[PDB]
Amino acid sequence: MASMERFLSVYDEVQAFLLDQLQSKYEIDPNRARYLRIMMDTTCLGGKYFRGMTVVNVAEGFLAVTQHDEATKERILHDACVGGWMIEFLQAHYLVEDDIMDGSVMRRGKPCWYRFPGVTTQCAINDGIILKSWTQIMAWHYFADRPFLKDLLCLFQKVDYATAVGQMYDVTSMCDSNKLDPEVAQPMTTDFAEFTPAIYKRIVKYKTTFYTYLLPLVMGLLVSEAAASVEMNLVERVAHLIGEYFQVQDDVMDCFTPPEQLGKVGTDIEDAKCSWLAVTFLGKANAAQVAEFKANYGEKDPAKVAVVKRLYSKANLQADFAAYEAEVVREVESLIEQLKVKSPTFAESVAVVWEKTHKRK
Amino acid sequence: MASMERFLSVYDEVQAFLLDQLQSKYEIDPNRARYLRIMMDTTCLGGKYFRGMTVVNVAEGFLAVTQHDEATKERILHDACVGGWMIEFLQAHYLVEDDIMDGSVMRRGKPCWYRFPGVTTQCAINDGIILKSWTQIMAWHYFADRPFLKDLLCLFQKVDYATAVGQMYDVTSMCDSNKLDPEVAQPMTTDFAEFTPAIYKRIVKYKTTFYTYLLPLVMGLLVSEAAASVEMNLVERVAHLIGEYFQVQDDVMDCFTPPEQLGKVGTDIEDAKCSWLAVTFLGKANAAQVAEFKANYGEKDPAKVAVVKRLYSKANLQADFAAYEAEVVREVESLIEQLKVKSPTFAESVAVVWEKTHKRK
Ligand SMILES: NC(=S)Nc1ccccc1OC(F)(F)F
Ligand SMILES: NC(=S)Nc1ccccc1OC(F)(F)F
Ligand SMILES: NC(=S)Nc1ccccc1OC(F)(F)F
Ligand SMILES: NC(=S)Nc1ccccc1OC(F)(F)F
Ligand SMILES: NC(=S)Nc1ccccc1OC(F)(F)F
Ligand SMILES: NC(=S)Nc1ccccc1OC(F)(F)F
Ligand SMILES: NC(=S)Nc1ccccc1OC(F)(F)F
Ligand SMILES: NC(=S)Nc1ccccc1OC(F)(F)F
Ligand SMILES: [Zn+2]
Ligand SMILES: [Zn+2]
Ligand SMILES: [Zn+2]
Ligand SMILES: [Zn+2]
Repeated sequence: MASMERFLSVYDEVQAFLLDQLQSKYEIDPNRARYLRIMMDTTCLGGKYFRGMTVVNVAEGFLAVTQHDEATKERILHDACVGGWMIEFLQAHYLVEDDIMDGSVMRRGKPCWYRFPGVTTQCAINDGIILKSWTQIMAWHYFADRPFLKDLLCLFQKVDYATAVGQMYDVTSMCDSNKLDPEVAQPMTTDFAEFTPAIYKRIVKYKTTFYTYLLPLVMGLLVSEAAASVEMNLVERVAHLIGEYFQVQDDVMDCFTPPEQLGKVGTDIEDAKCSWLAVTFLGKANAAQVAEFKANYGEKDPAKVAVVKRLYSKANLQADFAAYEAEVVREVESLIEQLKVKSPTFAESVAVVWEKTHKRK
Repeated sequence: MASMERFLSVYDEVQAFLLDQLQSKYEIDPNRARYLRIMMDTTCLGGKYFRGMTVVNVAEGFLAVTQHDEATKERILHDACVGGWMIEFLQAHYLVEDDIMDGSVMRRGKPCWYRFPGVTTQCAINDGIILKSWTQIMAWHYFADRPFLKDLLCLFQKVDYATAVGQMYDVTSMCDSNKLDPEVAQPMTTDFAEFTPAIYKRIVKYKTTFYTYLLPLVMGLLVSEAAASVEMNLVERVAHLIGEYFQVQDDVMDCFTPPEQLGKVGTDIEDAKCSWLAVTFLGKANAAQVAEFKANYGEKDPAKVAVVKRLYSKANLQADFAAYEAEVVREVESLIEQLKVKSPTFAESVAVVWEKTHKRK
């Protein structure tokens, strides 16, 4: 059976399970079940399932080299699909809550869930809560007797917490750290002293890399009982390296990808985000370019936004980007080779994870 | 050592642990640590610690009848305090997110966290995420080697999910179920056909009883290794019975307790909540009183709010309340006696849980 159709079919199974349980144990009525079903589909479906399918792909790799009965192959593939959905639903939690926190308008070319007329923020906050709760319900039901339960839940819990800490890092990235104070309304930085490569790296590491790269790779190892085929420090290194690059691509697309292709009107500049473009620009600008950036960044005015985009284009950030890509392509290749000492298989899955990232469009 | 000072001291220990871990593993800087520390204190402290101290009290009860070395008594008490804080922090998650969802202004006589000038909704949503993440971090660190880990995490996970489903039940309680639809803005009910005792009971069961009563009692059993001293069906029955009464008291206080004592301006009537007062009033009203209730409920206008309060006072809901209290006092007494078959100890803890609830003021 092709991997994606297995994955998709497990979505239907897991949804049915979730909703039936709500009826049989949580007293739900049919109308609220339908609401939840619609919420699930709208928030979990329609992406490319990069994350959840990496779990399947890692598991498929091990299956090709490991002796098992047919029933055990099917069990492993089903557990990888369930695991993959846990990650998709965790992403869906974060996208719903982030869209509300950021006042986002669209995502993937449709309104953000909270903007739907019969949702509202009041419901959407809780719907996003539910989405993460469902990841646990899936795990306890499908993995109850599994040896990897404990490790998987502990891993998931750390990845979730890493992500939440990343979200803080991101939303506070245009404030001066020394002025953070619940009691005082926060001003935008005026010096941009914290727009550095190291501070950027921290935001991105936590905000995305753990759930987008570390968790899919490690969950595939866990459902395969293969965590001893890897050096885990290497897996975390490669995950953070690739996930950084992922984010750099997202930052460049926010500023330069047409909204129709983006699924989104990009507002990083108006929002004063600590983006790769801003940090790279500040790393090479002269005094007068810096001052022009400071007078124009983090403002809603479209003319000031256009001034910042013009400054980036004049600064030929394309060449800094090509140079960053080359260094990544090189470091990722190094790490793949180190991964081959213990598992050619696993290294190949990481290679596929890299090709897909590098060519994403 | 007195129970409350142990409990409070464990708060300091757990905070220190959390923040130190953020520094040592999650790359946090001192300013954001201070923000998190302030958030923790502001959102977790200053209530009466009813929930978390019930865990301690249940454990103390068992300690008085069970042979242990001194070190084991201390371990059990420390685990009960850690468990109790898990519940307090889970409550803190829900109060932060509920205050944002409901547009609340005050809680406990201070501004809701999201209203603090240097918080904002953007941060507060994520801060509430973090508060629930911390409950898991505590559990995995403090309970890693404990026999009750699995059971405790699974219990906590179900209680959290029950609560989230309760939140939905609550925020959708003034809508007609058949019209729920993400695509369509939701109108207030005009028939009030779903303001029944059974529908009320469902809201309250899920929204509060699981985390406020079931989880403290059962967590005290788990940290004590005493879950075989009880019939669990009885514990869940008593928990839901007492938790209902709790909520009825909260509903009456929202309408009739002075804001200075309430910590809050009560808005259940303007919000068209399915409150005990509304359901009880509708259960005894004549046709013309019903029509007057319908023309006045769920409106911001203070004169219409005053019309609804006048209607409740004319209807002598005090007498329906006294009659409800008597039936509860009777049912709770029945269940306490059933609990004594297996554990006088545990029954006494439930008695204390009841006295405290009944006399809360
Ligand atoms: N025994 C059950 S099935 N109790 C229960 C019932 C309905 C929903 C959730 C539940 O969780 C809890 F047991 F942890 F309390
Ligand atoms: N405690 C955990 S979860 N450590 C961990 C971290 C990062 C990757 C893998 C890890 O262990 C696993 F193999 F059990 F998942
Ligand atoms: N206009 C610029 S400075 N664009 C740019 C910057 C960094 C990476 C790629 C870029 O080219 C792209 F926008 F066409 F993709
Ligand atoms: N929607 C996208 S671009 N998702 C994605 C994320 C990270 C790597 C690759 C990705 O594309 C892929 F799914 F097509 F592979
Ligand atoms: N080995 C570790 S300590 N990894 C890690 C690092 C910093 C924060 C969270 C972490 O969680 C994860 F291991 F699951 F990936
Ligand atoms: N699966 C769970 S958690 N069942 C459960 C439900 C309600 C109360 C107690 C329960 O068992 C416990 F004793 F392990 F916690
Ligand atoms: N005015 C009313 S009908 N009050 C009321 C209703 C139900 C329970 C108690 C009540 O007395 C209290 F408000 F003073 F507490
Ligand atoms: N703040 C209050 S009234 N908490 C509470 C909740 C449920 C039962 C009793 C309570 O009072 C107590 F803490 F004082 F006991
Ligand atoms: Zn965001
Ligand atoms: Zn972006
Ligand atoms: Zn609410
Ligand atoms: Zn209330």
